[PDB]
Amino acid sequence: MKPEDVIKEQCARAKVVAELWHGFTGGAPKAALENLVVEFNKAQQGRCVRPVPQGGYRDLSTKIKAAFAAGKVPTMAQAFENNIALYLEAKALLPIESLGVKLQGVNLTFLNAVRFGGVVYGVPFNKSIQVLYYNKDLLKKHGVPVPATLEEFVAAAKKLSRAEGGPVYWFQPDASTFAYFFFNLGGSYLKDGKLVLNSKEAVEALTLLQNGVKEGWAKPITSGYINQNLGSGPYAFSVDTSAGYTYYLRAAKFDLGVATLPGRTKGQPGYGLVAGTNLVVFRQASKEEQAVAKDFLEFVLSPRAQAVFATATGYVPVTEGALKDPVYQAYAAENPDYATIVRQSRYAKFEPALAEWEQIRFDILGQAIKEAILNKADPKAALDRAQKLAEDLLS
Ligand SMILES: Nc1nc2c(ncn2[C@@H]2O[C@H](COP(=O)(O)O[C@H]3[C@@H](O)[C@H](n4ccc(=O)[nH]c4=O)O[C@@H]3CO)[C@H]3CC(O)(O)C[C@H]32)c(=O)[nH]1
Ligand SMILES: [Cl-]
Ligand SMILES: [Cl-]
Repeated sequence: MKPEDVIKEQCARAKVVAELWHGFTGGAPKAALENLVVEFNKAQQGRCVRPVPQGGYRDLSTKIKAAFAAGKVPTMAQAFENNIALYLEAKALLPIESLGVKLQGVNLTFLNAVRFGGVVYGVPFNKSIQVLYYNKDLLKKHGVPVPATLEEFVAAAKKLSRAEGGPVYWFQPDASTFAYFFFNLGGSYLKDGKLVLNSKEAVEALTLLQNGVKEGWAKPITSGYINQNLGSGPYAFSVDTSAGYTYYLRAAKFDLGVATLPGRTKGQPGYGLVAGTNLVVFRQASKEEQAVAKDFLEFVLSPRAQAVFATATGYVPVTEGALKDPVYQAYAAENPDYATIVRQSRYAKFEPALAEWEQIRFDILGQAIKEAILNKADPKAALDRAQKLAEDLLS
């Protein structure tokens, strides 16, 4: 009996069902969301949440776009910050605090990210940070310390690739990976409020990756997630979402390590890109459905719900009181990786929250990165094309 089976039956019996549209395709994130829901549904006399898998996150936002066209939104959905911006154009979203959800104790950063014109429109739910995954066996074999600096990391990847006869730094030629290099080379996406894709730090970041491929230390991963490609060739390092944790753990036929990101200097870890999603509540929802969402959101922000969800997945607990929860404490005591994810979460950058940012990051920025990495397009020429297509789109 799967938790989605148990939820179907809970909702079948319920007098009020609040649909939650999500983009977990499976693994620990889908399971942890459904187990959270099963528990919530059991505490409710005939009031239920129905999680509805919509595919991945981009399938989800396309489904929500169609639901606006059709004029039938769910009660709740996962949303990135740029998706929340796009939804506020449609005036589609309920202010969270007006629902009566108490947000004191939520990570102020995570709260900053969902705050539009001073009003909170989302609940931070499954917020991830990039971390450095590494092959502890391979570093130990060659006496290679975990790199604390970008310079050390490049050196370590060169040294290991030469030793193992293959590129040991594995990356997705995508916007998320580029963000790690761009941010830690001093890059910023907004220059006096203008979106800039082709800044000298963007060229530098894309040039570092393209050179890492040419020099034999970086391996572009073009089919599946990094964690789906493990076992094919020597692997030392990736920079990847904390949500990948359980997937790396299950796949890896080596002792997986997690470290904070290499930074400019030893004074501080690199910044990681914040990913994952916020829950939003749609205005179109009935008052009955809204009240279910209010109680579901208070439940999701409870220390225990956060502790269980975060330790199950490798998401970052969004509340102060989650770290004070004994279930969290007992996992952290046994597994140094949860502290390592939380500590990395102090060094956290966000992509722009422009309504068009989802199209830009995949169709424009993502494509330029692929052109440079996969087709050896000149990094500046690739990014200057991206900057023009973005400017066109935003005009
Ligand atoms: N649609 C849309 N997507 C966006 C936006 N900004 C960022 N992203 C995507 O957020 C994913 C990160 O969110 P996160 O919750 O940290 O991690 C995901 C999965 O990535 C990760 N995962 C899943 C399966 C697996 O085998 N391995 C694994 O690591 O687990 C989670 C749940 O599926 C990136 C990944 C991307 O999908 O390639 C593009 C990025 C946006 O604005 N819109
Ligand atoms: Cl699965
Ligand atoms: Cl992608």
